Amino acid sequence: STKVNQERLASVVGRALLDKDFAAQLHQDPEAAAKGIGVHLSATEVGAVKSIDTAKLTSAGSAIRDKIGVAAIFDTQ
Amino acid sequence: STKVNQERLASVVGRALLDKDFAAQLHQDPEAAAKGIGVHLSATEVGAVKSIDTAKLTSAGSAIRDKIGVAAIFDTQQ
Repeated sequence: STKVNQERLASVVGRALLDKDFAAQLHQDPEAAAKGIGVHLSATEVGAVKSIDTAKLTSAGSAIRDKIGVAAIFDTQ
Repeated sequence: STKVNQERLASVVGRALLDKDFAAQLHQDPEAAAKGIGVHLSATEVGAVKSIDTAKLTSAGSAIRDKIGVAAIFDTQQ
């Protein structure tokens, strides 16, 4: 689609919710951050991602970030 | 992976950030909400998803929800 590839956008903003360092990189430099994980944001998607307030995302994400991080380190197959 | 399939989890919580109604279905009934979009959450991922406060997620996502919603309706192919 031209403006919204909603599954690729979900991968990007979902990672931001799950990853404070990625969220911050994405807020500072969205097209480049998303390219680094293999996603192309349209100019529509870049402006939408910039409308995510980092403090508000941290407030929403801080609990799940902690819980998924502890699980990830020694995760098995 | 047993506990964390991080790309599938990102698809799920990313959709929640972008979709108030999905976020609410996921909070109420996480395993079934995720199955509905073809994701299997581990019990670890279910407890993790339950730790997303709906009001806090709405606060974080209200602006991007509005902006993506208006763009999506008449979106074209390239």
